[PDB]
Amino acid sequence: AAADGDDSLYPIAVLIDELRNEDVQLRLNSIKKLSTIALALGVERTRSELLPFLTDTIYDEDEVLLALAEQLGTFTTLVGGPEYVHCLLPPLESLATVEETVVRDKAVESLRAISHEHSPSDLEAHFVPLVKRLAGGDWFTSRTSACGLFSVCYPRVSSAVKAELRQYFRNLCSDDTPMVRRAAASKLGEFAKVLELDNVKSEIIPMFSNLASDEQDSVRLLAVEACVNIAQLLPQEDLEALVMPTLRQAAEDKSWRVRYMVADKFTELQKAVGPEITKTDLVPAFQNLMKDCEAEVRAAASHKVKEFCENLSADCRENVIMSQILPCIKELVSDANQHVKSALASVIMGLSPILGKDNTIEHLLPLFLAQLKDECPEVRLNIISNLDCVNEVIGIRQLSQSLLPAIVELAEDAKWRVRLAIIEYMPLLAGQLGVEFFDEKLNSLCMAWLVDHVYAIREAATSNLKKLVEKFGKEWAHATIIPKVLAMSGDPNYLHRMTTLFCINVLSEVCGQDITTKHMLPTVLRMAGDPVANVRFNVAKSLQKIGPILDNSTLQSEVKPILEKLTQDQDVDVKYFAQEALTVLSLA
Repeated sequence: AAADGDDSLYPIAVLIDELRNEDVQLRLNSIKKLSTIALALGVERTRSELLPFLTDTIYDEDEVLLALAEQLGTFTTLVGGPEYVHCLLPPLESLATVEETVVRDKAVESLRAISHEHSPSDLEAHFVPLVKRLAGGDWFTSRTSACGLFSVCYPRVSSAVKAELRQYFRNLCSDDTPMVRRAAASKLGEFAKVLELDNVKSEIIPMFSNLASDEQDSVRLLAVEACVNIAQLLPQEDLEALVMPTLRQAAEDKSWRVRYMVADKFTELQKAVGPEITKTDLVPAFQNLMKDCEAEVRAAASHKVKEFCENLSADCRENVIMSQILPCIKELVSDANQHVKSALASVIMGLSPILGKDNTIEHLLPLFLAQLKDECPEVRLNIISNLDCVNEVIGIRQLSQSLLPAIVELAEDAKWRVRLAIIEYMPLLAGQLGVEFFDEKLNSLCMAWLVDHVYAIREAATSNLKKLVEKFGKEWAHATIIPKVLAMSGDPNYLHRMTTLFCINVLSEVCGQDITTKHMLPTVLRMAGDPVANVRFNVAKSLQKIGPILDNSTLQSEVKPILEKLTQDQDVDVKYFAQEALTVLSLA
């Protein structure tokens, strides 16, 4: 490095320059190239001149520091390799004390990364001292950052040093500052994972317990997670004595936020504790949560209903469900809160395959219908979106026999907001239950909307009919829809006869020239004789709409004559639309 007199610290100068710029987004790119500087500079000078500089001089914005923190996590080689990794601790230590939590986290991430580059000897000589300094810092941000450095260095150090570490983590757990206690509780699980079991059962448990009885709600709530972690590390035999007491204390905590957490992690708690305990403690506890005084907790528990039942031992399963859970589920269907009912409706039918066909029909269908008829759009939408499970269990015929009547009723609601929602369910119904579901009744419903007085409804029905034909095919249309369409041309109810015309207007667009000409046109032409003037002018409008799909020779010999006689009608509107059709079809 002697051959650098004219260099000395040239690259530093280059670096210093760009960092003197005013354009942040550009100074950022500089830090990203930091390595180039390190290269141009030797590893000996990078250590001695670049680092100290990056450790105290830098002042910049938070976005830059972040980039710097990230950079230092990939500088081991660029500084001399494993032999000199600790040289990075100082600048990283500085970044883990900044005010912007996001920057502190990157530094911590980088510190965890290079720790693996330290020889067990360097951990004790350099890494631990750093952890001790941070844990004892005057500024709380330093102590919060320390919490995340314990798990990476504990494994490789001496037994004597491990004992020192356990003690330092204990002190953090009982720090005066809530923010620090919260950070410790959040790392308690991952720290326990690298401890030997003896120390978990003797030291972790009491730290766990103390945090779970903390005076700060925000601290106690974080203990539930630690509870799942600690239970996963212990054998079944130790749970009752080392964990259950605290878990029970959490389930009955005065703060609903703590209880919320228990419900939010009930399935993991279930798996972690095993079926025996699940039966004795969790089953009763679950009933309480479903009946909590706070709706937030009741909603959290509702979401877990199917998963909880699904994981009960096949030994007691159906028994406790029928006798213990079902009754509670019945009451939740009538809960006064919408979030509660929504959460339930998104999972409740997943129970069908667990209860079997007979029970589903017997006990679930009634609840199924109640929710499907709810005032809350979210509730009924969740029911509609999960028909698969029930369908596989009971037949499509049994399901339709139960579902169809309710759909009918909703399809003709007095509120257009509702009628519209039902039209929106059609694609979900077709996609889930298939062609076998669209029977006579269902199809009539889809057609009747075309005569609704609200534009949005007619427009939606139109799209739906076309999508349906596009999915099931024109042959399905020819065999299942047209027959009915034609039958209504007879009906004495004029709205029905009008439905024939509107349907034809839509089907002509997707059934093709052949079916339209052979099975739709004849009916339209015959209706030109209808006694109701209302029907007659729509016949003209309909001929104008489907005419372009027809053969020119058909237009001239069959459409034209009919349109011409309609121009000789006594009704003012009939004569008007007849002549317009003639003009628009160039039969003028």
